[PDB]
Amino acid sequence: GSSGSSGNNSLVPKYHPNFWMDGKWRCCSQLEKLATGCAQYDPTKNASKKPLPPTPEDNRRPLW
Ligand SMILES: [Zn+2]
Repeated sequence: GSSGSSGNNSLVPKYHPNFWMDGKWRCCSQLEKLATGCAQYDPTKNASKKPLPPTPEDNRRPLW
């Protein structure tokens, strides 16, 4: 028994820095009910840091 999984993203993780009114957003003013964030995330503006990515492996190989 357990729980906790992660998926993959397609487009930069945006957000709505404004509210939605008048059948349309205020920050982006989109025309979709599930309109995805418009403002792109912020690399600097944050309270966390991540190290550099690891290195890949060599040519494929069987599992025997
Ligand atoms: Zn927006």
